[PDB]
Amino acid sequence: LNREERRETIMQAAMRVALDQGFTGMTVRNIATAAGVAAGQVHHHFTSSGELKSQAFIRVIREMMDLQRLSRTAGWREQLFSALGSEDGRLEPYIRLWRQAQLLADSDPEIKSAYLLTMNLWHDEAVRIIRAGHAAGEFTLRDSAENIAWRLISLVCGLDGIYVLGMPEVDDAAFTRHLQHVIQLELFS
Amino acid sequence: NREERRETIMQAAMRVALDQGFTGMTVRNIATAAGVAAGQVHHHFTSSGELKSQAFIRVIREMMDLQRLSRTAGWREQLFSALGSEDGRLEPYIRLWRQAQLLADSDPEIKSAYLLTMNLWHDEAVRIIRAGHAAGEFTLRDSAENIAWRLISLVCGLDGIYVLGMPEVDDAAFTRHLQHVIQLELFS
Ligand SMILES: CN(C)c1ccc(C(=C2C=CC(=[N+](C)C)C=C2)c2ccccc2)cc1
Ligand SMILES: CN(C)c1ccc(C(=C2C=CC(=[N+](C)C)C=C2)c2ccccc2)cc1
Repeated sequence: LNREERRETIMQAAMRVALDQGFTGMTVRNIATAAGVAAGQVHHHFTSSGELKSQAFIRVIREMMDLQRLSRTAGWREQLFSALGSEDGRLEPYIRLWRQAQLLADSDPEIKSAYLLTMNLWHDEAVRIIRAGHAAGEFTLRDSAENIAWRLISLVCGLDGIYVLGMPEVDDAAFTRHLQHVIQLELFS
Repeated sequence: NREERRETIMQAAMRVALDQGFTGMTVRNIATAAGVAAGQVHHHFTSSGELKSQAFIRVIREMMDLQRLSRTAGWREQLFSALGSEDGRLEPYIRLWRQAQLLADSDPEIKSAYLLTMNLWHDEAVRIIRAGHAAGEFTLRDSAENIAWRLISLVCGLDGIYVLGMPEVDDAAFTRHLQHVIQLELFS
């Protein structure tokens, strides 16, 4: 195992620890355990535990973007709705982490940078889908795919920030309804 | 006396909230900003958290009172002003509100208050939407409540991205997006 592959195995272990315990639980001891190596090796391959935490978080969100993706043959409406509000049960720990990364972004510079980067990734996926569906003729763009993507992502972020508070008139069903509706308005004139 | 000193103490809490945020809302500083002894605030407010939360609610209520327009301007302008004004003087209010949304994750009292301010915001948006629909200016393809939730959600999200320093999401871009979604929601 060359150095890149040790760095990599440790990174993946850190991804599991992130999805199982969150940011608080990503101690070098738990990461070293999950990777099956001695802590000293984790310190030798990742000199900043903070940097390791952030990069692992980024990789987790990337994996979330790959897990939510549908087959190319699927309708473009369905694809976009998956990339924004997928109800797939496998995504729970990822979302739970992303949410956390938001909060800790207020008090941790590195986590804030990583969170911004993940927002850019989310946007990239949404734009990709909007462009493909536009070229296919299913979506109707009266604005650029970038702006539309930022507005949809904003809708999801706000509706989630309200969903977590426990308001009854905004529940899972309401969430999906709203997201589908804004998609209809933005791309099906 | 009874409610007037309570009101002066509340005004103190509000000023300290707009000036420093929740962290600086200590009874020792609030009492000084009110010109009273530190114990009287304990006479008037059982829990310090109760004071922080109630004063926050009052701050947001005042924000909404400042953002309400002359009732004769176009309904679109009233709604927008109720949603997304770019006035710098509001940033101390906005700041506080942001702070609240964060502390709601770790403080049930501030959580209750924050929920309450969100419902107030909602009630205002619904008011303007219904009034504009009656006036024939707004065209509703959905209930004013759902439209309100989607618009407020747009504002909250775009704010969350705006605070990160995203260059493509700045003041101007924010305005553009909000205007656009209003156009889609009420002018089909
Ligand atoms: C960090 N951040 C602001 C957020 C991050 C993610 C989410 C998500 C989500 C979508 C619908 C939900 N529903 C159905 C309640 C719950 C979460 C989500 C976003 C994209 C793809 C799949 C799920 C929301 C907010
Ligand atoms: C805590 N929370 C979810 C939020 C609290 C306040 C805001 C606001 C706002 C609107 C536009 C902005 N721009 C132009 C950057 C900045 C703040 C805002 C809300 C209502 C009236 C005026 C401004 C947004 C989110």
